[PDB]
Amino acid sequence: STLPDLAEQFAPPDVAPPLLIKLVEAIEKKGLECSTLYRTQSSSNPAELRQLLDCLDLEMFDVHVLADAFKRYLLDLPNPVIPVAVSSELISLAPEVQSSEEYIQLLKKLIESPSIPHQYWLTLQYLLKHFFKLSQTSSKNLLNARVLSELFSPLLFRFPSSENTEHLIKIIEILISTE
Amino acid sequence: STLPDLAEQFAPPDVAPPLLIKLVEAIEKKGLECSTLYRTQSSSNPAELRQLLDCLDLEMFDVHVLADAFKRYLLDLPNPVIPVAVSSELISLAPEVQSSEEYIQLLKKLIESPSIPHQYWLTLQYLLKHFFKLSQTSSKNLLNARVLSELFSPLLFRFPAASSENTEHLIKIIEILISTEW
Repeated sequence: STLPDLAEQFAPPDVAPPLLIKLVEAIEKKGLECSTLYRTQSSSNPAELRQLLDCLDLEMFDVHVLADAFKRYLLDLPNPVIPVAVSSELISLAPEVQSSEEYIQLLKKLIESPSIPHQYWLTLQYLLKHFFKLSQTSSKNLLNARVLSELFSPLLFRFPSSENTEHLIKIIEILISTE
Repeated sequence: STLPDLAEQFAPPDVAPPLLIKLVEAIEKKGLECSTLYRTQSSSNPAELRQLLDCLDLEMFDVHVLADAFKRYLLDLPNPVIPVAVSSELISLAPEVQSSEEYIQLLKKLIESPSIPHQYWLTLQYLLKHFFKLSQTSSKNLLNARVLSELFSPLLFRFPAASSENTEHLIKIIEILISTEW
């Protein structure tokens, strides 16, 4: 697993990692209306998917393989899209905080910290925009913000169930809806 | 006071921050043989030097202003080229770690940590290449690797520490890394 850090894959003024852009654009070209997108088991194994995340046009691949490589990419980032410091803070507040708007404002403040490269928040925004675009054909693909949040929150936060973890999933659900 | 983190200023396959490349190339074009390069102050103050670290072609500036803006850049980085995580570990090493080679081996392992983006080590290497190129016209500019390490180690590490046999060891590895570039 040689996937570089998000901060090593691109820098401002680019808006997202180029590999993630290739994946997302190919998936939206081929899979926007697919009623099992991102919910189907992997026909390929991790080693083969990793091969794909090095090398040529991603439209040539089966869309269910692209969706798996997308998941593989989020799992192989050496640090997750939402860093563990951020997750740890949000989780340790949950008995005491319940306001979703407060968690959301705090997620933005934590992830835009000077100690965290801006690439992390830029990537999260690119992901949220993808997830939101999927949710606009949810009558066909069955992916609304809530389902997208249950699928991807564990890959974004990198967590394997309290009222806490539920609060993280709800944050992502609201963040997808309000784009 | 602005200046983004090294890891936001560029990314692989670029080898260094674009602003730092402009500074180093202009300084080497105009000052390679200058016998007081980096050892004299210019008239400009930090606010004026920071002003320069935004806007023209840097070859237009006085070479002593460029040299001061270089120092200003290393000082205004939100984290130093060699992060405090790395310095804290290197300073904690025992006298039984007598070995310059071991200090260097530990610097490389710690700075290439997954917690530290590759941009930090890449910038350090770009700087070492500059310093090495300076030490090769030492017969004219009077700079050897050891003096370049005494001048720039406090800017690369940015570390308040009493002058110990540890800090002597940090100055020493920078000295060695400058010489062993080519």
